[PDB]
Amino acid sequence: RLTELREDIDAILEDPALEGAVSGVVVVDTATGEELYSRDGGEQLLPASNMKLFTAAAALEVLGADHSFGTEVAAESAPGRRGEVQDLYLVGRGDPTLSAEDLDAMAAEVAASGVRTVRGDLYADDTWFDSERLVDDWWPEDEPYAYSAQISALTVAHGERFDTGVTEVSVTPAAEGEPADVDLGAAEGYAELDNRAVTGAAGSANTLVIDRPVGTNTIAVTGSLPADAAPVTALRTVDEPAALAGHLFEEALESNGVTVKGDVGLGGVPADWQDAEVLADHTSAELSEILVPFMKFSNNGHAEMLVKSIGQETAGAGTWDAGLVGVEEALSGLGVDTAGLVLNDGSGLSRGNLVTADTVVDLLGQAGSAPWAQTWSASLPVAGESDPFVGGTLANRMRGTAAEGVVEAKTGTMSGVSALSGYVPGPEGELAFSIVNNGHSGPAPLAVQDAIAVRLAEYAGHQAPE
Ligand SMILES: *C(=O)[C@@H](NC(=O)CCCC[C@@H](N)C(=O)O)[C@@H]1N=C(C(=O)O)C(=C)CS1
Ligand SMILES: [Mg+2]
Repeated sequence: RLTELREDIDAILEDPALEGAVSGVVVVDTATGEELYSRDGGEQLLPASNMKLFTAAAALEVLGADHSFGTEVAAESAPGRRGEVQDLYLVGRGDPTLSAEDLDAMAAEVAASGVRTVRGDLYADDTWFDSERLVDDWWPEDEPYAYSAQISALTVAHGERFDTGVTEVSVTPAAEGEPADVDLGAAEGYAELDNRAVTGAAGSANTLVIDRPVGTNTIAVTGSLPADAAPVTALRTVDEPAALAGHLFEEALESNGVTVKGDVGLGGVPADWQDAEVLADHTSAELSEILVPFMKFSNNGHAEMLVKSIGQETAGAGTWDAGLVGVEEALSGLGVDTAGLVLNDGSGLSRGNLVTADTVVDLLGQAGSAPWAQTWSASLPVAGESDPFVGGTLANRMRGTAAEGVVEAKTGTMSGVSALSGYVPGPEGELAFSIVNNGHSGPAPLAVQDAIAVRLAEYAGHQAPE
């Protein structure tokens, strides 16, 4: 029954969508160790977001499924009878899921502890990680978009998916000929606005562009929005995430009765402070939780922030240089042969990352029997699942196929690079697969990937739901 499987994968990979593409395709039975299929299994290829497989596993080895993350507020000593302090410090230690509501709960504490006036300045301290915001080889033109957000120890995360280092922009039409109305979202009062957008007659054509020009903190909107259009929203990144955390904090403080009168900016706790009074603090959910929004939606910031967290754990240094050696070490300690690997970031954004399909599958079986196997597999998207927090980036793929509800896999797509790698649990054995595509001209070969994953589910003894 095994040559039929091979013949079919061989035919599927004949698709014209794979014209001039190197493809790495490996299938292995996790029970026996048997190699069911293998083509260019040792070719070194760009991973895109499949690299999070490696990061996620290392964060569980190094940090533990139990790990949470802290933020706090500090002044030189407690407030007194007048209710005054001098300077104040918001201090972040790598929480990738700090909401504006968390900032507000910490402002209430600062007030509930006797403060009524910050007489000096408010500072945002993100010194737990270094201030290298972007990887060397990320592309400048990409910097406005949430996947390319800058990297800090203190960052405010937006929405239920926890997109870090961004603000939501909204553009609402006026009457034909009047300017459009632009909201900066959270970055209101922080980011500059260059609004050049206009409202066009009803039913005309939407030509709206939302930008942050390279090396500014300006949201520039150009174009027309039709008078009858639905209002448009976009997530855009800001410069210096921690500075916006600070801005949002003084608003929170001001809202909870505390009256900040100095300015706002970056800076670390002075160190000529002996017994800093901590006036408020927050703790995130445990890393097993945080792994869900991270892995289902392929959050890049989470991945980088977990890398610099790993570098603090192994080496006292919140750095890529250090945390990437941390990831490589954790992978080794796990049983994975890392010869094929080049590690240049944790998210997969960087085109200086290299894996082989054999390596992915090694990790898959290694992470299969690890103590944390179930928390690791519960975070991988499941094929065909409607609910965004079960289906993730696979919710709209493979519905009504043998693979629906069954296949757990990580995705990842850029220009010229696409991958799908994960598990196929069945009666005919627990399978492990990795499809890595490099060099194609059209759209990503998502259908070729779905097609193989479905054949594998059929192989493992599955049928389409009807
Ligand atoms: C993972 O692959 C990650 N993707 C990206 O960051 C896309 C890279 C775009 C870069 C430009 N410069 C280009 O070259 O095209 C996340 N992955 C997914 C996913 O489906 O797995 C996303 C939905 C986007 S972010
Ligand atoms: Mg089924």
